[PDB]
Amino acid sequence: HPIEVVLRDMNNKDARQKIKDEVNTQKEGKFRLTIKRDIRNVLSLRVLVNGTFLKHPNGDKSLSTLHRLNAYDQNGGLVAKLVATDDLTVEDEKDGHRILNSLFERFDEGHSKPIRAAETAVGVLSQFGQEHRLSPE
Repeated sequence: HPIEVVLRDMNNKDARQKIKDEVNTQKEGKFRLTIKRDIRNVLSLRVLVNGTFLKHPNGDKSLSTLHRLNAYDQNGGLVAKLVATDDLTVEDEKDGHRILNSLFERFDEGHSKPIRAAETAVGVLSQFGQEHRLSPE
């Protein structure tokens, strides 16, 4: 029944990267966040996403399956990863918004550092009400 598309910001190798050294974790419903403990001098953030999206007849897109969200610091270091344990529906939207909030607040509580995202990620961040945090310039 659904028209699905697979949208990627990353190749398979980058998408399967694991975080180095000690980490913190957070669960919000289906979402599971893993974040580097030592995150001092993370000066900017870049968010990439691979996922399967449900195409809506009018053209809109909704994330049905998060494959992987990666967040990189200015040096290309993987400082955060977000995955999910099951397919996503509209009921997971509050869980998604909340855990992405947690991701960005850890790196930018002062709301000053530049945060950018690739094409797929942008749409996902928009869906979970986080696009306002971006500095695409």
